[PDB]
Formats: sequence, C-alpha cells, structure tokens
Amino acid sequence: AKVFQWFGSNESGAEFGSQNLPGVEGKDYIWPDPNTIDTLISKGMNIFRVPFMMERLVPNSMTGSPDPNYLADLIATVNAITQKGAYAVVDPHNYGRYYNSIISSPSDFETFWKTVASQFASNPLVIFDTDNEYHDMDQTLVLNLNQAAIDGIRSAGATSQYIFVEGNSWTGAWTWTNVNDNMKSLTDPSDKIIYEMHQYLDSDGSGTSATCVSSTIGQERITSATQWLRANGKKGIIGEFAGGADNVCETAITGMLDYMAQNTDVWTGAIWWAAGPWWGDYIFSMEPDNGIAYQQILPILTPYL
Repeated sequence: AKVFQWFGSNESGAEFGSQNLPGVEGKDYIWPDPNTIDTLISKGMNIFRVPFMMERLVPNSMTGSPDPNYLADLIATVNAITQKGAYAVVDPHNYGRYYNSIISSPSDFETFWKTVASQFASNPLVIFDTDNEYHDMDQTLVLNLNQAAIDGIRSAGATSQYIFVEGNSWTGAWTWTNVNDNMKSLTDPSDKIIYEMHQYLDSDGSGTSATCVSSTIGQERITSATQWLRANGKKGIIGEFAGGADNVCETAITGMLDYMAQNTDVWTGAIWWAAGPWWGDYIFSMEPDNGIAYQQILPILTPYL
C-alpha cells in the first residue's frame, strides 16, 4: 500500500505565457491532458496540482465574476481528476500578486476565494491552495492573506476540503522556520489546514538546474521544517520538488522521501514538479509517456505508491 496520504504531480500549462493576459488557449497556455493524468493514476499517484492564473480566472478585479471559458476548463480538469478518485489541487499560481502587484487587501482576496470555492463546494476531493509561493512581501500580510482565503472558502460552504496554505520565502521548506513561524496561528473551523512547502535541490533552491548540491541535500533541507511541524502539531506537504535525472539527484530524492516516510506523523506526502503537455525535453518532465522524469524518476517514486 501507499506510504503517504498523498503522492502525485503538478499538471502545469494553464499558467503558461503569463505575460499575455488574458492570452489565448492553445497558443499561450493549455490545460492538462486527462489521458496522461489517467496514466499517472494507474502508476499510483493520487493527487494532481493544477496551476492557473488568477487574472485569467477572474479578470481585472479579483472581486469580480469569473471568466466562463477559462473557468470551464478549470472545472473540466479538476472534475476529471476527482471522477477518478484522485485529489485535485486548485492552485492560483500567483506569487501573492495580481497583475504583478502585491495583493494588499485580504478582503478582496477573501471574495476571490469565496468565488473560487463556490465552484467546487460539494466536491470533497478538491484541495484549495491559497496562492503559490508568496515572496518579498510583509510577513503579517502573508498570514492574513492565507486566513482570508480560508475564511472565504469556508464561507462558501466548502467545508469538507483540505486547504493548502503557503508561506513567504517562496514557501521553501529549508527557510520555513525562521521566516514563516507566524503561520502557525492560522485557523480553520474544519481543521484541515496543510502547510505546503516547496523544496528544490540545486544550489540556490530555485529548481532551475538539473544539478543537485549533494546526495543528501533534500533530507537536509527539510529537517528543520519537519521539527517545526511536529513541535507545532501541524501537518505538511511538499507541494513541489524536483531534481535532474542523474545519480546525485536521484539519491537525494530517495533520501528525502525515505526521511519523510519516517516522519509521516507530520508529512502527508509530496508532489513532483511537473507534468503537463507543453514541457517537451524539460529536465523535470513527469508527463507520460516520454518525459524524462516519467521514465527515470518515476521508478524511484514507485516504492512510495
């Protein structure tokens, strides 16, 4: 059986070409392929994270009406995942920013989240992710935006679903404890907050190089966060991680996941970055049937499924 509550992949593409807003489906961005998601489910993956742009889903003002056509594809993608019994993570992949300006109004953000959650309120397999990778912004604001999201979600009657909260510092696991301590004060009447951290293995933790620092760097970089979660009685997820298809990265990945598997009292699982249809020869592609991580990394993930 499965080692973790959740183990799966990001399904990237709806957030592509972000300099073009709204942009054009099939030209600037694309939604995930349900057929290749099905393949990942057959391999044992049970969670799929779906990035999208806030501005494409709710144009101009985040308190306004959704765009019906982009919403239609978000719904279709999400419900196709959940119809197969997998969890679907709704990820406004926005960096704490809307038209590249910091989201400074928790109340506006709460209305955005009631709008979004109302589209999925009765689906217990949807997971709401408040925002991808807050960074370079006020730490109390980040707390308040996460809380506003939770409040908006629950106000819509979407009470069955987990909520993935994200911290500042690009929600990095390695930087969590001295940046994001205040995030322990988030509240949820459903008691379904998961602290989503991201952890890359290259020098600067940006996940842009296929080269990992060392064969133990993953374990090393999530150790402090693991202790923080335990000390605070919280649960976490690694919502993005990756490494190159090479020996040092594969060893680091195994080491990190084996470490997590020893600490399942706090770690709910892990989500690879990334599958999706427009990655080609991308160093981290988990897209069946020919992504490099699909072919060379999935065999080292299978032990957890």
